[PDB]
Amino acid sequence: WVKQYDYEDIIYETYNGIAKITINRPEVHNAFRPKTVNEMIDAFTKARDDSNIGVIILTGAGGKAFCSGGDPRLNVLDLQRLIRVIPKPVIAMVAGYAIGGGHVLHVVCDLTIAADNAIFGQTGPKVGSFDGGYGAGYLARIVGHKKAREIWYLCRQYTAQEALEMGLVNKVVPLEQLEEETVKWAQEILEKSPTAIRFLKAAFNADSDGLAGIQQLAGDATLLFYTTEEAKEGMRAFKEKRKPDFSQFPRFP
Amino acid sequence: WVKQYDYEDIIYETYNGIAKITINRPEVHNAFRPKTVNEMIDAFTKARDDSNIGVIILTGAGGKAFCSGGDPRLNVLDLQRLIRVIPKPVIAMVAGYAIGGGHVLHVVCDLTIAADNAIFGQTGPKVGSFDGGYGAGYLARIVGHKKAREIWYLCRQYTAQEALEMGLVNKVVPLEQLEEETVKWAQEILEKSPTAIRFLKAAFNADSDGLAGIQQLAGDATLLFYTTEEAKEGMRAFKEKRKPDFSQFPRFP
Amino acid sequence: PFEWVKQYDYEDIIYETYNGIAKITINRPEVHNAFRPKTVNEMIDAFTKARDDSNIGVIILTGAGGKAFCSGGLNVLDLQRLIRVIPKPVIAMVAGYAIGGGHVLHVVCDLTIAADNAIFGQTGPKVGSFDGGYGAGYLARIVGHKKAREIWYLCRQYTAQEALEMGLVNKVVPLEQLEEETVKWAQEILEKSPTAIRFLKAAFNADSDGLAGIQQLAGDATLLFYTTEEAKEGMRAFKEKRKPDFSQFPRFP
Repeated sequence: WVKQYDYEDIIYETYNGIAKITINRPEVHNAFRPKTVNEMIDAFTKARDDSNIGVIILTGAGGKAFCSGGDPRLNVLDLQRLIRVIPKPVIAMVAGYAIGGGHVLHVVCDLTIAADNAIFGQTGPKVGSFDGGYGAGYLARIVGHKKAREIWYLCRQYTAQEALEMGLVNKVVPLEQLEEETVKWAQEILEKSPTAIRFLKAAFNADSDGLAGIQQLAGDATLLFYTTEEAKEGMRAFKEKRKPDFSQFPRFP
Repeated sequence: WVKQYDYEDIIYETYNGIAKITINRPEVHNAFRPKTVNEMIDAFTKARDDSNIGVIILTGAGGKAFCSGGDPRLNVLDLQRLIRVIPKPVIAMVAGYAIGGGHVLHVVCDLTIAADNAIFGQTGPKVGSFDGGYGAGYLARIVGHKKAREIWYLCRQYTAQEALEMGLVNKVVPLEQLEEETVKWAQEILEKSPTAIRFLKAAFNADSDGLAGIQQLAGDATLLFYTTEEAKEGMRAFKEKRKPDFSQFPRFP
Repeated sequence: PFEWVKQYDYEDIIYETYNGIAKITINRPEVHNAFRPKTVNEMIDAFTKARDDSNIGVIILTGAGGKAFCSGGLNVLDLQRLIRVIPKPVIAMVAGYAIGGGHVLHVVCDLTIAADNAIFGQTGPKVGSFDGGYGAGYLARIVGHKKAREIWYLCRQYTAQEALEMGLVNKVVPLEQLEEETVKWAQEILEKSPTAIRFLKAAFNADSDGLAGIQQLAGDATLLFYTTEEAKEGMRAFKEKRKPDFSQFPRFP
């Protein structure tokens, strides 16, 4: 990993197309405060524009904590949306605690790889808080409504195996092989058509986000369209102060 | 448990913040007729209005039947909606049969704790009936479309263990421990912030019910708003006949 | 046992009927039952034939050999919609490979019965393509977003047992008993109300297809309504050049 920029509350490194973002607050079990969130925003954005990065990993430094949520601007919501809009798969690498806002964060990541020591759960109803956005509805679109309501109403803790069984995480491995497996998964992704991946991610987002999700799927198509010759004719003619000729191009039943 | 009002087909009892509504027709496996549904709507309404009650348990009497379903009018549909709109978590405590209309009832309940003798399944297609509302789509949002379509199309019966494995119920325990476990889960919820829970339940309902769901979520936000200094300024400035002063209060944002 | 009656003449497929059951077999084992425009067109035709045959109440889709259901390839998009609009349950009988477009086909079928040798998976981002329609959102509505995004991003293969465990298929049995089991399930559906079934299937589709799903659900309501005295009066009165009298029919709440 090559430490790429200089952050305070987190760490940003890269390697062979993979970008890893690490919350670094083991003292408070990698909890997040307004500042550390803003840094994650900047970092993801950095990875977003970096055409050499095709996959992103999110993890905690502790070794026994991924994130435990936060310590009065609700900027994590902005990060949740960002993680979903980035046209690149985001893998949450979970070790130890993934609680509260921290659990919602691993939830919105495309995939989650957990160490056998990982602990999952919400805390809101206990400490006077709640995430009724992706934290509720999207979670229910992963584990189903009975389990999602259980998770929020009782605020119990769930081990990796429990998480795996309910479809909350994609895989569980010993703590010592966590990053090894995660990088393995990241590389497999780096071998696929990047455009085919961004389109599917958008399609998955459109599944639950109405027009917001359609803006993403339709947006990507607009991007791809500007690539075609047909599209070129459009702005070419505009510049040439003439009427464009699309008949030159084909249709498709 | 302390019994209060006098219902004929059901029993209403409360205990340290828990309201337990019991369908009392063991001779027909706690199947429901218009009368018993009307009373359940009444009882659920009483539990709704009791500021001491925070969780509601729904169950059947006698050990081998939660509810066998319906014995014109289809008032259970009104009950399903009430169950979902009440700001308090409702737990289906299933012992034995939860069939047909009865199965949909345990389904719309937030959580379900089942005894090892519990039997699950739909019967509509067999007996000339069907529930394509929460009975279909919502069931699919718990067990998945493949499993949900299987349940309705073949109308087979499922064990408690099979129900657990597909995510249909939250927990399974021997018949002798059912109520203790259910009460235990209820008390755990009773230790949480009532407002946190109602907002979470509304958000979950908003995930699948469009505007009807948003009305619940937005409505709670209004109730909450009425508790602020900002809103009261408007109410009083509407009682004092003077242009309200809102710049007085902060922006978050 | 079962003697299928081949009923037409197709090049890439085979259409046979037993007794209430229609079976459509992709017959291009040389390319692991991969489909080309023609085989898709032939499937559209065959499914349409099963749709109009009032003696068919269930449909089976399968691959010719015992090592492939379909291995994949747009007009297949029309097929997907057809399989869903047809008011009869469709059962994918999977032996061997169910990959790429072939995996989506089994996915959209109401139920899936797989042989222990069945293999499932997507190959979109590997072979240059993707299915962001039912291929993504609907799959997510079966196995959850975490798993669905995993299936598409890594394009790995999944055994019959792994597909069962994640709710992707309904049942798994030894290769030699595949049809026997499938037919068994089909005959169970056949003894159910055809009308109750079509309404539930329509309701399931309405769960995720907005106005398109509602068109199907309302459409069946319309069809039913036509066989009522109330409706016939409106018709009769129109033919008799007189104003209708619906007062002779009961209101209901």
